[PDB]
Amino acid sequence: MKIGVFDSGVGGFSVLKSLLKAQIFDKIIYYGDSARVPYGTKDPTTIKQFGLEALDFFKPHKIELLIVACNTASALALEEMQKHSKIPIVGVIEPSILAIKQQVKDKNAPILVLGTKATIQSNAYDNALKQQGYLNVSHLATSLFVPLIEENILEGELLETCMRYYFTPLEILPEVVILGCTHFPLIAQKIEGYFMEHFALSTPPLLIHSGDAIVEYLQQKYTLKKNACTFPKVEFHASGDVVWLEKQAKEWLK
Amino acid sequence: MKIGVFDSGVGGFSVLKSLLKAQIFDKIIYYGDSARVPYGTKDPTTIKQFGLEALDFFKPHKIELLIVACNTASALALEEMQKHSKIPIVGVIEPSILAIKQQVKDKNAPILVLGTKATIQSNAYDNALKQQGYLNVSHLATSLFVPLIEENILEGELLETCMRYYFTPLEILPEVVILGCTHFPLIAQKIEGYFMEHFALSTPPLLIHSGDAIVEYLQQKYTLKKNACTFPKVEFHASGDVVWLEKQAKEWLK
Ligand SMILES: N[C@H](CCC(=O)O)C(=O)O
Ligand SMILES: N[C@H](CCC(=O)O)C(=O)O
Repeated sequence: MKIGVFDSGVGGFSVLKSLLKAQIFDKIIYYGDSARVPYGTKDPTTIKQFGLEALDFFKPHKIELLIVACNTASALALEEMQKHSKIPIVGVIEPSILAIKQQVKDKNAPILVLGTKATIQSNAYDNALKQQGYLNVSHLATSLFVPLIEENILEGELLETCMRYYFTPLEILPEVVILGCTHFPLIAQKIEGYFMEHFALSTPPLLIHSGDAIVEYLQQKYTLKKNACTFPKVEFHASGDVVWLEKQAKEWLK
Repeated sequence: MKIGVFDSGVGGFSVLKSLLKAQIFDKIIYYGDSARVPYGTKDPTTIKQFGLEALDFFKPHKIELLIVACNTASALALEEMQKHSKIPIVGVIEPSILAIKQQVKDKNAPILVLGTKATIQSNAYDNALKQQGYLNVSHLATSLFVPLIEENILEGELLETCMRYYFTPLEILPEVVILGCTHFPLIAQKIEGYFMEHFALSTPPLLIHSGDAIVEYLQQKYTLKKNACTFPKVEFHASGDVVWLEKQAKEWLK
């Protein structure tokens, strides 16, 4: 299939990375809305409209499946996009719920959901987890991780202080942490290192990566063999400067 | 007299606050492009197009003067906006140069410009300063101040760590710090405090507030009577959820 990948900006490169490593698709058209990014600090009406405009972008490109790599667009706009599309649209929330069902059999394990403000206020993850019977779920909007990560603050005292800022109030020590944002895989080890240090743990909590979860969902749903497509055609498109977005792709994808 | 104030979002309330305090205008139409904020991390082509589109927003409003409160749009889009406009457009860069001309007679005084990445990259402040003979000029993009301030992080260790991140390499004590971004007034005293601590001063550098500069500039250019309009009509418009933007106004204007 010819696939589209939509994100608000460059964050979706963490999903594209998972897709590319799996070698499942031969043609991928990436579109990042880099003129208007971030979505996570904005309101549901604005985001829903952005999702619908992403469909208009892809319509002339005759894609067969659209991945919404953005957890924020997945949380707020996916249902409206799906109603307006004749092709399947797969977001990054449900695949992570499926991944949890498969990897977390104890329905009382403390799960911590991390995302943008918009993602967390939508309760998309809370509702879906409760529907599957999970009972011990906390959510946390770690808004400032996004701009720190885009400024390449992936280590150091600034990142640690920002983690302290958001994590210190936590009541429950999570056993599972959902990276419900495109950006957060880039600090996954730091988040693991946080909870091991400040809680004297031997093993980190289990982290759920949205890109890895959607690869697995897509392999199951569409019966897609891995390592089948070694030299895919990948095209990059952007609402802001595409050269800027391609330079970021080089960094995020290598 | 009926004016417009244009900003990427809510940062422009720092300028509106200055305008209201002066009580010189009767009718103010504020427009924040809150669907697309920020501008500071984006590219010149995009920002220029955002500026031209702002002119379209104000057409039905019959304004007689447009203030570009945004330092980023001022640095990148002002000239094109002015070329396409039948009304005067006033940005926040030139009024701050005038404030320096008037307050800083020693042309060798060291000046530090703070702003978004786009503002600093444009060199608009350095070029304007050179035009008046100020050649001892340094500049620093302090990108993360914008999202910190929008998250209401105006004090405490997270802000101090962020200031340390940007300021620790500074070796030249500035005599003047230009707050070349709508948001930076909300942490002005913290910036003053930092320099006093870091350079061991008994008195901080002089800070140039963009909003106060443009008010003074406008008072001189149009010979407006301060404290004339005590009960102005103020309208808020936004590309995102205007209720969200008005709520922020309440906080910023208090
Ligand atoms: N792509 C977004 C993060 C950046 C944004 O806020 O737009 C997400 O996955 O939530
Ligand atoms: N209003 C912008 C700050 C926020 C943004 O980057 O849009 C400025 O004055 O530079």
